[PDB]
Amino acid sequence: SENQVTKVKDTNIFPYTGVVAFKSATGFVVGKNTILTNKHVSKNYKVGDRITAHPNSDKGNGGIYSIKKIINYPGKEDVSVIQVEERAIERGPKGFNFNDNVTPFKYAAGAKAGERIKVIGYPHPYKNKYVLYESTGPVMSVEGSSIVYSAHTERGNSGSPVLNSNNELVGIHFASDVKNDDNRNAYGVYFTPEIKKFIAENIDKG
Ligand code: NA
Repeated sequence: SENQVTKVKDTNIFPYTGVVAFKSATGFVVGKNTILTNKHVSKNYKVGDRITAHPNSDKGNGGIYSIKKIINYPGKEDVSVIQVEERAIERGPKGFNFNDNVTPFKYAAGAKAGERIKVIGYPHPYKNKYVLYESTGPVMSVEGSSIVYSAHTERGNSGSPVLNSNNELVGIHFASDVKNDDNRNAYGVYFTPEIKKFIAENIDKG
């Protein structure tokens, strides 16, 4: 089957440099000192909790950062903006500045049923290891703030970016059908104008 799930060997190149890890799920960078995740992920975390930038399976990462603010979208969609303190609590390879160690994504022009997407995140938490995966499959439908795709995802993928074939952002993963078969739908939030505005409003001003 051409819908594949594979481990990402090196996480220090684009697009993996846009992805972050919480203790047990995923997020991704949207702007200066600012990450996007799901509300069902951010509910587990508080001010002072830590996130790790694109950790690899061999103790390497882009630094460890402290949460400074959590802003939950007041609408129904499963979207949460998290701001971090700019200076790392564990230096990244490109220095202490969060923004020097990570890369935000460009929004795609849109998405259509049938196109290939890629969900990038940490599907399963491990004792003292982070294992980044990429999972591919087709878009099934796009309607309003919903994007549905048939790519394998697990619990830890909550908050993962959903990218098109050219690494442009089409959605944020939040849920999946629990069925055992391969013809299983996964669900993301599609970036409608009011969700894009909410995110833009809540990027750290500096
Ligand atoms: Na979590």
